[PDB]
Amino acid sequence: MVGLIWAQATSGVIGRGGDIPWRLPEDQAHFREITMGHTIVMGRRTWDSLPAKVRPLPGRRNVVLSRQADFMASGAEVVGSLEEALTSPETWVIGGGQVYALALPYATRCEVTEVDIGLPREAGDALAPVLDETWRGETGEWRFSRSGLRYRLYSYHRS
Amino acid sequence: MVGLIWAQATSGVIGRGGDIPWRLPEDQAHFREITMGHTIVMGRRTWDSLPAKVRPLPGRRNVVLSRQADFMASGAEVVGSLEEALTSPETWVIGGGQVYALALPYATRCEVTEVDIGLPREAGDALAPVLDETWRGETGEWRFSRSGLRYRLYSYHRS
Ligand SMILES: NC(=O)C1=CN([C@@H]2O[C@H](COP(=O)(O)OP(=O)(O)OC[C@H]3O[C@@H](n4cnc5c(N)ncnc54)[C@H](OP(=O)(O)O)[C@@H]3O)[C@@H](O)[C@H]2O)C=CC1
Ligand SMILES: NC(=O)C1=CN([C@@H]2O[C@H](COP(=O)(O)OP(=O)(O)OC[C@H]3O[C@@H](n4cnc5c(N)ncnc54)[C@H](OP(=O)(O)O)[C@@H]3O)[C@@H](O)[C@H]2O)C=CC1
Ligand SMILES: COC(=O)c1ccc(-c2nc(N)nc(N)c2C#CC2CC2)cc1
Ligand SMILES: COC(=O)c1ccc(-c2nc(N)nc(N)c2C#CC2CC2)cc1
Ligand SMILES: [Co+2]
Ligand SMILES: [Co+2]
Repeated sequence: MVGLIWAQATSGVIGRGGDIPWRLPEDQAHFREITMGHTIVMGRRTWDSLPAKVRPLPGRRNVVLSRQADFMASGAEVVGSLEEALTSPETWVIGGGQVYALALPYATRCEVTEVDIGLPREAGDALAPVLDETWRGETGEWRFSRSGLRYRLYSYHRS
Repeated sequence: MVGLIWAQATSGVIGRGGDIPWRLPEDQAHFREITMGHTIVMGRRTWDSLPAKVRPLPGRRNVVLSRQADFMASGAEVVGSLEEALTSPETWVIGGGQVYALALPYATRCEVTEVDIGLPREAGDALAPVLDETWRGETGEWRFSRSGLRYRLYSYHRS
């Protein structure tokens, strides 16, 4: 099983300047729970976005996508194509914008956190993929974070 | 991944007299979306609750738990232990109360339809399993069924 997990503002922005322009702790917990134990796949830039003291993510099979055949990620597997990374019974593609688009045709589930911030899209922003109607998606309600930001969860599936 | 999917009253009742004191088409669609294509594991009583006109459920691997080594379920596999059914990548335990409690230690997901029906428990009822605190759950909106009862969906998850 290949799943996609991401947090987005309403506008679809997921990343900017190698960072995530917000802090929503509830989403981090949600992310940790859904990924823990399983294989996680990320783009090389997203691997670069993590301080060395926080990578690899504990308890998961860290895999990095890069087209550099020689690229080292200390503590993760480096593959040159998704299917080399997808190897895994349950695999979760954890970002970023480039990888999500590459993987979506192989995914059956998308776990979406939507953050109620008016964050407009700027050139070079990383974006969430847009999910059509073939994704049956079950809408949560607008929860209130201890960070101060309104948020809600979506669970998408297509058979 | 071992999943549990069930519909319950607010009281925890899931079956009574070998069947279900409600019918929500919205919940049937929800069920088919989550189970379609995968292995479904059901107790023999639940298999008996399906007309032969409706079983096996199309497009899924139908598995029945029974202690009768000769029990015959036309269109399904009959297994005498639960671990036998777990060979497929995604397995959904679809009832009833006995099999739910047998499967809970293998489960990381629970897809719950909660029906707003004042249905007090009585002896003989089948019951939804009890979820300890290791289960975190995303509560849904009270939706409106065309049957006239409100409902809402839960997804419980644990690593
Ligand atoms: N909000 C969220 O939920 C998340 C947000 N983010 C944010 O996303 C942003 C980065 O995302 P993005 O900018 O899209 O960069 P990515 O994280 O998408 O990684 C892009 C890299 O992936 C590799 N790659 C892409 N396609 C392929 C392929 N077909 N085969 C092999 N390797 C490939 C390349 O590595 P190389 O250059 O080595 O070839 C490319 O540089 C950051 O700001 C980060 O914080 C990240 C994760 C989650
Ligand atoms: N609302 C919902 O979402 C659902 C409700 N239901 C309802 O639940 C009720 C049935 O649930 P329940 O009454 O608990 O009966 P079950 O559906 O749990 O089937 C029980 C049967 O499973 C087999 N079984 C149980 N434990 C084992 C074991 N350890 N090893 C091997 N075989 C085993 C036995 O088959 P044998 O006797 O042949 O050994 C037993 O009779 C019905 O009312 C049904 O409609 C059903 C599904 C979903
Ligand atoms: C301090 O902020 C955090 O620690 C934090 C922020 C966001 C997420 C998150 N959340 C959802 N829903 N999907 C995702 N793919 C990610 C991610 C990620 C990556 C690290 C590579 C997790 C943790
Ligand atoms: C005409 O439709 C129906 O009779 C009907 C549709 C759906 C369910 C249902 N619903 C949720 N949420 N979980 C479940 N495990 C099940 C189940 C079951 C099975 C007996 C096979 C029940 C009955
Ligand atoms: Co599915
Ligand atoms: Co999991």
